[PDB]
Amino acid sequence: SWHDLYTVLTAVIPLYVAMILAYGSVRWWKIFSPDQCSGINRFVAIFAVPLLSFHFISTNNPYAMNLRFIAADTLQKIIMLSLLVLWANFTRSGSLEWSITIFSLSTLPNTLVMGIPLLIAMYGEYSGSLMVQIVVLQCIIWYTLLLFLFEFRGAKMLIMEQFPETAASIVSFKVESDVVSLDGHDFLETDAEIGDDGKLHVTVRKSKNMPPASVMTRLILIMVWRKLIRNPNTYSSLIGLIWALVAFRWHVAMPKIIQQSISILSDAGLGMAMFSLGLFMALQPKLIACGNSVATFAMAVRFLTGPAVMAVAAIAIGLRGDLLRVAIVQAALPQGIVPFVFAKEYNVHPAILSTGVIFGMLIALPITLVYYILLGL
Amino acid sequence: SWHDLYTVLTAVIPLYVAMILAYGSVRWWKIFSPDQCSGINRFVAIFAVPLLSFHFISTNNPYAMNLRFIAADTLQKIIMLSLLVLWANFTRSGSLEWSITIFSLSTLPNTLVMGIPLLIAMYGEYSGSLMVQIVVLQCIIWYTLLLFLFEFRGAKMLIMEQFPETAASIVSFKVESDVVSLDGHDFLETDAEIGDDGKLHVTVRKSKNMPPASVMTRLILIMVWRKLIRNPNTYSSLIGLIWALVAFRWHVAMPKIIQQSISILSDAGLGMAMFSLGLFMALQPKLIACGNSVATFAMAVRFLTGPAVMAVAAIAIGLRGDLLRVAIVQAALPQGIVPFVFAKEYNVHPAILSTGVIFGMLIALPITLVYYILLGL
Ligand SMILES: O=C(O)c1ccccc1C(=O)Nc1cccc2ccccc12
Ligand SMILES: O=C(O)c1ccccc1C(=O)Nc1cccc2ccccc12
Repeated sequence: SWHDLYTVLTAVIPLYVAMILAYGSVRWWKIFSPDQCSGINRFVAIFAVPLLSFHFISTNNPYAMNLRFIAADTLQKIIMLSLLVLWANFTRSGSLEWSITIFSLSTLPNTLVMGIPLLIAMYGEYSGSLMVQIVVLQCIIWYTLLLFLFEFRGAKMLIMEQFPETAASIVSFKVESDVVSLDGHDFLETDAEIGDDGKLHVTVRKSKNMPPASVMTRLILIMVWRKLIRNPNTYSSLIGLIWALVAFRWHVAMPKIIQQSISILSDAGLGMAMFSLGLFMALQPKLIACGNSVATFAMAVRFLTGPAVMAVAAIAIGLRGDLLRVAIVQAALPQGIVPFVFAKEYNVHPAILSTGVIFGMLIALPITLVYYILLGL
Repeated sequence: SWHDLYTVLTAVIPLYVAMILAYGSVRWWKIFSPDQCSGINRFVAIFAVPLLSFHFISTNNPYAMNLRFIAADTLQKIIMLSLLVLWANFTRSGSLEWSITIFSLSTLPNTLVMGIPLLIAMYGEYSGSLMVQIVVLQCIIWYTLLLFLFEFRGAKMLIMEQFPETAASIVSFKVESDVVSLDGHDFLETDAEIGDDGKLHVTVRKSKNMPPASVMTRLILIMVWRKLIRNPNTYSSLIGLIWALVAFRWHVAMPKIIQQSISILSDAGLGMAMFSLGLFMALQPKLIACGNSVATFAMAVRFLTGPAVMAVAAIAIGLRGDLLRVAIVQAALPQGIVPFVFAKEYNVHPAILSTGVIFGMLIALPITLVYYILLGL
């Protein structure tokens, strides 16, 4: 039908209009400097997106979630992680960094900003509720798992670099409150002291055998905790979830004054997010960075494997009707911004993630419309 | 009543919440740098406020304006300008810069951003329509008159500095397209050539007798035109007015796609404007700049003379009922941002205007509520 296509275009075009206004402001008319661009982008990340997340999560009933949809979204990632573990351990070509990159490319799309409007336009509001559930699960669990993997990689690198042979003896790790992460952008001294028992205790402070799993688990937990409490999305998600539980349990309503105080800043969310994406597009040198073959492989993964694995998982679970179409089209979305931020922070194939986010945002309208049409027959 | 006070507080508090969030981000938690602050502020000025103006103006019917309200708002400024001309010409203590500053302090409040919500909360939506009419008149006429006065001052200064004695002979001025203003921040050479007729022609190019009024008028018109076409508010106001005329004449409706493309960026307007005001508050060194006595005089002017002159003009015109209260409370609003921008640009008592905007924004809630209560009896 043509009315459906017009409705999808009406929903989706203004986001691209904002994106291209930002792109032209930086590129054609030169209205903003790189520092002003960074200021706008930091405002977006700190305030606008987290408040949008609080607005969406705090309004969705957590007692009425769909269990089969959650199970399918979980089984996709379980399948991918099982395949990646098999490949990484039983194939000499395997590696942890490529496993993380493939998992992010194939499992974690942009769901909050453009997913909800696009899916509401395509299928209705209940699709918006399903996308909100997906957002909650990504924010609480899978982003946390990404933090765990990145911190484990950093800790392994530090331990190998510092204690090539003594890594088996160490039993205790002490991290001073100054340290906040193990990205490798800080000068991390590592003192070693011999205890009365004859073992070695380690203190990591800001300036091939591994230790037993217990001390590694303790260290990873400490560092994940330290990064988790400095994350605006953590507070937004947790406070929104707790408020939703209390409100839908006791039917409590927020006072109008607090609600308006939140809304006045939440209303800028979608527009400022699209503007920030346009700024990111304008700041980079080339629209394609990784290259022709690598970009082709990344796009193929994102737009075929994710949908295919989702199809297999959804058929195995027993999804049918329009839930299956929603799941597939959601899996065919462009790649999310949070994994791209993590790739920047830890420098793990950031160019592929950049190509994903930007180029897939550009080409998702035709690809997603093709999925819509083929599934709609 | 207490319900009315609660409603006004509900309408007004979230603006202050956004302002204080920006203030704390810059001052207490140090989230933004001065350059990032400038980027956010420039985004606000270029995009958010102009699109908010287009949204408000393009939706207000220009065939149903109130003529007595317009006449009262015009007569206030006519009275003030007559008094200032008398004082400036017939008193040795008079001056043009002080006349401009007093006119701005006593006539031109912040009407677009906080005036419309506050007045709608106090009196209803029709008050919002009246405030929209006031916004239109300020944007088209009085801001243009301020530009004329500032450019006349700049031209007089340039002519006196360059041609102390020959200013009477010159008959023709040529300004090269490179020049855009006469603020004094540019190195403006002034070539003089003798014509065959024996008169002197002048070319002002980027690097006590006045000339006849005709050449001065021509020069002022050229420069006012050059600054008028580089002003986002000019385009927003003119296009909104033309669209409103056409739409309310032929009942044409904008297509949903264009309307949403505008709205996605207009929705950030009020919140980003309050955030920018908070940033301006945080960036300055002292909340009071001009001093105790000068600040007292400026506040007294803003919050007593404007209301008093408006009362006299509204009684003379014949305003009664609630229109009179609306006019007085509108006159008691804090000082507008555009005259403050002009004072920055031309360096004409900018500190007094800064105190006006910021401190009056802080203290307008009690003062304006006092006006509300006293008029409400
Ligand atoms: O990665 C995502 O897109 C995502 C998915 C589900 C829930 C939240 C997010 C999320 O934080 N987005 C963003 C974070 C920071 C900056 C962003 C700028 C633009 C768009 C999304 C952003
Ligand atoms: O001066 C005013 O407040 C005004 C009055 C009527 C119509 C428009 C305006 C106006 O452009 N405001 C502003 C311009 C530029 C930046 C601003 C930032 C914050 C608030 C208002 C702003």
